[PDB]
Amino acid sequence: QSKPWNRYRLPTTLLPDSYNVTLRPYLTPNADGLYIFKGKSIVRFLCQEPTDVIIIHSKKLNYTTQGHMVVLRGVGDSQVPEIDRTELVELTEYLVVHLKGSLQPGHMYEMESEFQGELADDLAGFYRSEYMEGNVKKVLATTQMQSTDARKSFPCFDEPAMKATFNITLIHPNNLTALSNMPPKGSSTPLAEDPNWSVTEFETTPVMSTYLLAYIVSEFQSVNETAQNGVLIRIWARPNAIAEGHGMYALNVTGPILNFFANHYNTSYPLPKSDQIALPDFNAGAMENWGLVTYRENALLFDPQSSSISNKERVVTVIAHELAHQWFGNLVTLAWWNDLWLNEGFASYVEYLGADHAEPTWNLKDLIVPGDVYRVMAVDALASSHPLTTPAEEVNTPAQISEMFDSISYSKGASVIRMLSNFLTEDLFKEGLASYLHAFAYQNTTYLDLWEHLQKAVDAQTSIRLPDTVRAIMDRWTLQMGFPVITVDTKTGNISQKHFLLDSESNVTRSSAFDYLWIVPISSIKNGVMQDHYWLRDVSQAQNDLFKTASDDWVLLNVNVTGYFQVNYDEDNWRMIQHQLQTNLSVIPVINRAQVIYDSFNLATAHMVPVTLALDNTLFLNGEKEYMPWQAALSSLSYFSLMFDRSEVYGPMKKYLRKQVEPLFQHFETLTKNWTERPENLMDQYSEINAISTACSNGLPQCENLAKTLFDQWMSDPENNPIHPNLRSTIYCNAIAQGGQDQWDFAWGQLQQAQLVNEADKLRSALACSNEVWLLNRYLGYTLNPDLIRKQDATSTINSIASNVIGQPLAWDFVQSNWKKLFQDYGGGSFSFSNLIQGVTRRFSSEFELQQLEQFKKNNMDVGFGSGTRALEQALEKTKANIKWVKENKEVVLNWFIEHSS
Ligand SMILES: *[C@@H]1O[C@H](CO)[C@@H](O[C@@H]2O[C@H](CO)[C@@H](O[C@@H]3O[C@H](CO)[C@@H](O)[C@H](O)[C@H]3NC(C)=O)[C@H](O)[C@H]2NC(C)=O)[C@H](O)[C@H]1NC(C)=O
Ligand SMILES: *[C@@H]1O[C@H](CO)[C@@H](O[C@@H]2O[C@H](CO)[C@@H](O[C@@H]3O[C@H](CO)[C@@H](O)[C@H](O)[C@H]3NC(C)=O)[C@H](O)[C@H]2NC(C)=O)[C@H](O)[C@H]1NC(C)=O
Ligand SMILES: *[C@@H]1O[C@H](CO)[C@@H](O[C@@H]2O[C@H](CO)[C@@H](O[C@@H]3O[C@H](CO)[C@@H](O)[C@H](O)[C@H]3NC(C)=O)[C@H](O)[C@H]2NC(C)=O)[C@H](O)[C@H]1NC(C)=O
Ligand SMILES: *[C@@H]1O[C@H](CO)[C@@H](O[C@@H]2O[C@H](CO)[C@@H](O)[C@H](O)[C@H]2NC(C)=O)[C@H](O)[C@H]1NC(C)=O
Ligand SMILES: *[C@@H]1O[C@H](CO)[C@@H](O[C@@H]2O[C@H](CO)[C@@H](O)[C@H](O)[C@H]2NC(C)=O)[C@H](O)[C@H]1NC(C)=O
Ligand SMILES: *[C@@H]1O[C@H](CO)[C@@H](O[C@@H]2O[C@H](CO)[C@@H](O)[C@H](O)[C@H]2NC(C)=O)[C@H](O)[C@H]1NC(C)=O
Ligand SMILES: *[C@@H]1O[C@H](CO)[C@@H](O[C@@H]2O[C@H](CO)[C@@H](O)[C@H](O)[C@H]2NC(C)=O)[C@H](O)[C@H]1NC(C)=O
Ligand SMILES: *[C@@H]1O[C@H](CO)[C@@H](O[C@@H]2O[C@H](CO)[C@@H](O)[C@H](O)[C@H]2NC(C)=O)[C@H](O)[C@H]1NC(C)=O
Ligand SMILES: *[C@@H]1O[C@H](CO)[C@@H](O[C@@H]2O[C@H](CO)[C@@H](O)[C@H](O)[C@H]2NC(C)=O)[C@H](O)[C@H]1NC(C)=O
Ligand SMILES: *[C@@H]1O[C@H](CO)[C@@H](O)[C@H](O)[C@H]1NC(C)=O
Ligand SMILES: *[C@@H]1O[C@H](CO)[C@@H](O)[C@H](O)[C@H]1NC(C)=O
Ligand SMILES: [Zn+2]
Repeated sequence: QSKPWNRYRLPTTLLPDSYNVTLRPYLTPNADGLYIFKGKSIVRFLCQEPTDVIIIHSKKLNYTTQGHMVVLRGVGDSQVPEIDRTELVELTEYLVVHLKGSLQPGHMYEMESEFQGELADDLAGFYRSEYMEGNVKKVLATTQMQSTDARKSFPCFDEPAMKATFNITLIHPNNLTALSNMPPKGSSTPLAEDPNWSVTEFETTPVMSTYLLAYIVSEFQSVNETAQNGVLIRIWARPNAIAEGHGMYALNVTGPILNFFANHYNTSYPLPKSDQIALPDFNAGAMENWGLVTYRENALLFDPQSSSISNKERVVTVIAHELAHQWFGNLVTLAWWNDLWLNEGFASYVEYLGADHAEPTWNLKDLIVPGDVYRVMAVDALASSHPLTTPAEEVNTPAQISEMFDSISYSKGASVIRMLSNFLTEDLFKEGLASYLHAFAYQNTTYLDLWEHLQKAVDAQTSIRLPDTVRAIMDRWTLQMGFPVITVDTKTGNISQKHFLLDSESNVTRSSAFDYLWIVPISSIKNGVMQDHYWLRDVSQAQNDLFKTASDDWVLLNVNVTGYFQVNYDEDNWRMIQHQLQTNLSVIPVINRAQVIYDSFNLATAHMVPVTLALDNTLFLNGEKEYMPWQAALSSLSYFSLMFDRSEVYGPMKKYLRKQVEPLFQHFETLTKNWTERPENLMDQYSEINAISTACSNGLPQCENLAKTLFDQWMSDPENNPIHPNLRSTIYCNAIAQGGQDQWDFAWGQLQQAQLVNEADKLRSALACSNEVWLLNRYLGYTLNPDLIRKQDATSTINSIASNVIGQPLAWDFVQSNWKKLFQDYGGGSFSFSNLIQGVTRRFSSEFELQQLEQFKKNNMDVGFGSGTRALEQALEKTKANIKWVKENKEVVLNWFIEHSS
């Protein structure tokens, strides 16, 4: 029998009731340069089963408690056993209190400790964050408990189902502000031992999970709003950011998003206030701490002067995502990390709904298709994928827990939940959702609890009928990896399903309890008219007249790609769809105009259609005004550009794209009144951004003229940038491409004085668009200079240069030559060799290039590859795949482009 302190899961013998936690960050180092925090805690817990050991989590804490590492008392008149000894077991991250007798069922105990830890700049637990305000380096104290780091700040039963109330006190410099989950109890009071410090106590939290705790000590300031129901809403940021008004957009959307969710969830916002805080360089991006949500600055702040529309979209959706969790995830919590997909998947879906409420003219809900569905299908159409569900007993270590946070959990989770809501109808979905939240409020669940409540809503009505239970359907989508391609023969109306893999030669070795068969909801449109809904049962082949067509008719499946699958047709139906798109595109919903392109290119990759059929699906684009179908083409063709931009294929390709985009460019020229005013809504603005990008990068003279004119105008009046933030990346890039050192030196000067990260990013990237070899090489020479290029931006800048067809050999030589910088950057800055390697070798598609990559690997003697070890293996395998693809596709693609480039 293994000792419990050697098991990764806590015993169930003791359950926490409530905690007092007092934390005191020391924001001045101890002269050795060490920053620390001190703390004191008392946990009150209940004995469920007799035990003579207390096992609680503790990570990187030193104990200074008088006596043993803890003091143990009984609550009320309970007697307590004497402590035998306390020890720390580092591997399983435990503090272990061995007792001389047993705790008694039904009795409550209080365990007190005093401790300290490093306030490291490690983004884990209670940690420090350094940033600049003018000449002064500022340091604040903040938290990131997700997933298993609460125990790094104080000893606790650090599993999500072991919920408790928390009384947080911060002891901090008297001129700084202290924030936590709950409002402060009142005004701060001086610390008696040293009145330079103050003591801020916070109101008791609701019953909640340790991973959602937060506390922050900083100089930050806020913009505020009180909602009609009295809920205080604040956006916190650096005093300069607040003064510039960069917190305003977030403040604008927050109230409406909270209102949307209270109604959507049929549940009041469960806290007295909402704080959201913008942290400089918060690498986790965003964390849904209950009542105190943390964001990286560029995720929460918005500058109308320099920020593009895509920046606005990022802000409203990231906010909606975190706010979604304040009910789903925080109020009702998944019992264990193996079900992380339900929590993050749900938030990743409803972020679009919440954002749509704040910005109802934007059609934001559409963006889940490009943003999540087709994104995750790329990795879920591999033999190396994995099911959404993982047995709980396989998820034990903090590393195993962290592995839950991936593209499948977030984006496939979002995709399958959106499919579920769609086939149930939103009204029915919302009813089950409300029932689930009301039943499990302040408690924990598994995904089976949601299915059961959804089933209850299904069973309480008669309109929506399903081919099986909610659970049996969802099991097909959650217990096995991947997704089917649905193939229709419109001559007969025969319809089939099979596990879709991009590599037709791939061997799947992960077994499925269902033999990779799904129960598939199938909406369809025929001649532009919605048909009756259909369910494909767990069969390989079926037939229905819904999918049988006449010679002059067409059918199209999966309206708005609500279903998590791709669709193939017989060539005749494809041709009819193409005809419809050529003659009157308005008849096919915009999302399906994108689907036709997305799916066919994937099908070509899989050898289920010829590559020419996929290309034929781009032919209609010359008349397409809307964002998504163009985006689908551009995403699908980026690999073609990557493979062929140094070959004889490139000329006809550019010419074809010039032909396709010219009318869209012309359209926006008129609509925008000679480019003076942006289109109204988000999607049209996105379309303009892509149109100008496509036009300019493919050498459309009218676009080249625009870019030169705007940049020249800017150079003649630097303080007044005439280029709208939406277009800056293209205009900057094309203009630097056309020009020489005058444009380059001007943009470099602008970069060096850039106050805002998003503008600096645009400049760094555009500078890589120079067509002068000497300018690119001189630029490369700058990438390793911290005075000129931030370390964190080094590999990104090299990759941008590599992306330039001219910079490709320059960057590859630069990387090979300077690879002797691994023992300079691995302990001091992680650097990410993996990204660099992938970026620089991205183009490789010849045996000769493979031979070069093998030769570079032949420095195996010491130096190594660091964190990019076996990312080099991925590059070698990718090159082999590229060689095979180019050989198979070169002639066919060349001839298609020549044929269709006029
Ligand atoms: C977790 O923290 C809580 C907040 O500090 C503690 O509750 C507080 O306990 C204090 C006593 O330890 C009380 O303060 C005063 O104590 C003096 C003792 O001499 C009494 O005269 C007073 O009655 C009392 N002051 C007032 C204004 O009543 C606090 O009253 C009390 N605060 C509360 C209940 O909100 C918890 O004790 C602590 N938990 C554990 C297990 O230690
Ligand atoms: C938690 O306790 C740890 C173990 O006691 C502390 O880590 C130790 O810090 C010591 C002092 O800072 C280091 O020992 C030596 O200290 C002398 C005098 O300060 C120096 O001359 C030496 O350079 C130093 N030794 C070395 C090899 O550098 C220990 O290195 C170190 N022990 C470890 C890490 O196992 C923590 O500081 C303490 N943390 C907090 C937040 O209180
Ligand atoms: C947070 O919400 C605010 C209220 O809805 C928005 O405030 C609006 O800002 C607009 C842009 O600054 C203003 O529109 C126009 O501004 C120009 C330039 O100064 C003026 O010429 C126009 O008179 C003005 N109105 C027009 C063209 O109709 C709005 O006036 C203003 N609305 C209100 C009620 O004050 C904020 O924009 C918003 N913050 C962010 C970052 O989006
Ligand atoms: C955290 O603070 C709360 C609020 O003061 C404490 O809740 C009280 O707990 C005591 C002892 O169990 C009860 O007599 C009171 O009825 C509670 N008050 C309320 C409003 O719930 C809680 O005990 C504190 N936590 C700890 C660990 O001391
Ligand atoms: C809070 O008080 C501290 C200590 O007086 C201030 O920190 C100093 O700030 C000045 C800049 O004006 C620096 O020159 C010093 O080096 C800082 N001293 C220390 C010990 O850090 C701080 O500026 C005050 N902050 C606010 C918001 O009032
Ligand atoms: C949650 O939903 C319920 C049920 O729809 C809401 O109660 C209804 O409110 C409307 C509004 O006038 C009434 O017409 C219905 O008669 C109510 N139905 C019932 C059964 O009470 C309720 O207001 C919602 N609650 C929250 C907190 O959002
Ligand atoms: C995890 O969640 C379950 C609910 O899904 C909790 O069990 C419930 O506890 C409440 C409140 O004490 C009872 O009213 C219910 O009867 C329980 N339902 C059950 C057992 O199905 C459970 O307590 C939570 N786990 C922890 C450690 O708090
Ligand atoms: C469409 O499905 C039908 C029926 O499932 C297929 O017809 C069957 O084909 C096999 C081939 O040997 C015959 O043995 C059966 O007798 C046929 N069943 C009939 C006619 O009812 C048909 O081949 C399919 N058509 C396709 C895939 O184009
Ligand atoms: C397919 O998606 C489109 C959006 O791309 C849906 O059209 C929207 O529908 C709602 C409700 O009918 C309207 O409020 C919006 O104004 C519509 N927007 C546009 C641009 O048309 C359409 O309803 C979806 N089709 C199906 C069958 O669900
Ligand atoms: C897959 O299995 C087949 C034999 O069934 C074999 O020919 C092939 O080499 C295997 N691997 C790949 C990557 O195709
Ligand atoms: C094309 O179809 C749209 C949408 O169904 C319709 O409104 C329009 O009349 C049609 N236009 C033409 C030119 O056929
Ligand atoms: Zn989330």
